[PDB]
Amino acid sequence: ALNSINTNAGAMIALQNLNGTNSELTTVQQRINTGKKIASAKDNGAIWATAKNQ
Amino acid sequence: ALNSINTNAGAMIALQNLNGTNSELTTVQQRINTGKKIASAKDNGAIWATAKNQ
Repeated sequence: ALNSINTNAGAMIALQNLNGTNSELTTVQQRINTGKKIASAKDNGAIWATAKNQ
Repeated sequence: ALNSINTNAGAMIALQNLNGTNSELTTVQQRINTGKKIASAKDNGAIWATAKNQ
């Protein structure tokens, strides 16, 4: 309503973008800790299985 | 990956060439200790057998 005192979409959208950035930071920190792109089976299943077998 | 922290091919290839040189040194030192090219039956079987019989 642009004057509503019960809600505001700006805060929700700002929250969503902040959480997106936090998830990206999680991924990069994982990449740094392990030293490789595909560490677990969640990153990429096909390539992970291939590397294990190889 | 040229920045991988888990592996590097340069070290492996350097190792392989170093081991090749070490094997060559083994052969030359054998040649010096015994005083002859074909000492054992591993050097050359045909010529070694010929020399024994002769």
